[PDB]
Amino acid sequence: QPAQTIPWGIERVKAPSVWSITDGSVSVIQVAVLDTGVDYDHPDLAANIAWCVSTLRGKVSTKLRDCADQNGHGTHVIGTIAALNNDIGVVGVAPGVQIYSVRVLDARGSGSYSDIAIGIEQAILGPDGVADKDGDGIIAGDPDDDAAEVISMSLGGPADDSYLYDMIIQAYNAGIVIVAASGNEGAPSPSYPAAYPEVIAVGAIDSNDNIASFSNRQPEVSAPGVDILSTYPDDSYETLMGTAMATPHVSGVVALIQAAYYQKYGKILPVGTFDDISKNTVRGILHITADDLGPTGWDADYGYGVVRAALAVQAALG
Ligand SMILES: [Ca+2]
Ligand SMILES: [Ca+2]
Ligand SMILES: [Ca+2]
Ligand SMILES: [Ca+2]
Ligand SMILES: [Ca+2]
Ligand SMILES: [Ca+2]
Ligand SMILES: [Ca+2]
Repeated sequence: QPAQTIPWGIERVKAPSVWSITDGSVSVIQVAVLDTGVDYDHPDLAANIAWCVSTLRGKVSTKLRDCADQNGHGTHVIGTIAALNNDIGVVGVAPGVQIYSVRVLDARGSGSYSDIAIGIEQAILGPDGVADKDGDGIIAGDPDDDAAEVISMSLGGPADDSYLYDMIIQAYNAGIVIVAASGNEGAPSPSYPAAYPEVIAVGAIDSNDNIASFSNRQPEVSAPGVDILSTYPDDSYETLMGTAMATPHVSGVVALIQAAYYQKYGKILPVGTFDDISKNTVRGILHITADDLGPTGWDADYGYGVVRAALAVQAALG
């Protein structure tokens, strides 16, 4: 295996200086990544893989072969969130965060809407299949449950499916932060599910801090999405580009906020809303600590700006 390198995007979102506070290894926190599957035994991933599930064709299955990445995309996205900080490969934004790999996309990267809807439900129910096992009314941020705190969706399309949208509303109202790619058509507004008001739409910058021209406009925040090196099957590494690559940077920063807030207070922040500019919710903190590029304030290119984990966490803890 090759010696560890830090991909430029990990440095760009200011993640490494947070790790001494937390690398996301606060046991209550998990990130669900709804994608093509994962290379579950990849040496730079395996120890962070808490659950590997499939919802393809209606069936929930944890058979390894059912849950394994047959495309490469999911393994790449997951390594950007949580590739381990060790002597090999790469390193994620939250290199100690627990991952749920929820395969909702086939070998080609296509998914049906009820498969993705079911994926969202699985992220809430978690490996034990029960939402609120101890009946205390708390799901996200409850160490007695195994619900994810972040659902990351590096996928999207022009289609708005109400069944999937209902699942999103359920997760959001459970206190789960939802993050998704704005899309790759240079379009005037984000694909769904990014375009849902409950969801953080993520646009893609390059290494010069320019918005990538394929990045769909009107995102909520933006993140590294060009020349992104991460993990790839089989026990390998590969470089990809797209708002799918920017998304996991934002999910990692969210995992760091919630892990650091929990470590200090014994609880997590509310998700918040698009318009939030206070330090009282996850999204408010993302918006006000982002590097504001382009026109001052929120803009159609960068949204609120480039996410910055070191400032986000400082805002969350102060
Ligand atoms: Ca949890
Ligand atoms: Ca492997
Ligand atoms: Ca590594
Ligand atoms: Ca559960
Ligand atoms: Ca509970
Ligand atoms: Ca509890
Ligand atoms: Ca701006």
